[PDB]
Amino acid sequence: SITKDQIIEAVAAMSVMDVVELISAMEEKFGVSAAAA
Amino acid sequence: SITKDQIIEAVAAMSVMDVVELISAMEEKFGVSAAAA
Repeated sequence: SITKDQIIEAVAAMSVMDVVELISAMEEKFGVSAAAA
Repeated sequence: SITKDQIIEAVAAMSVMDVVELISAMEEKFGVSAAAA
């Protein structure tokens, strides 16, 4: 059960800070940081 | 091994579209909409 929603609840499982790091990683990885960074 | 990094490769494992829906999901859920943010 690896649904998109299932992932949502994952982000709502950790702290905001922990999510900042996650998103930050993707930002650099996928190099898609062009939206009010 | 539910590490942040492990999740990174997860977002790079799915299709762009699937990722679009995801991002869009959280966007609404967490309502993190700050004028194109």
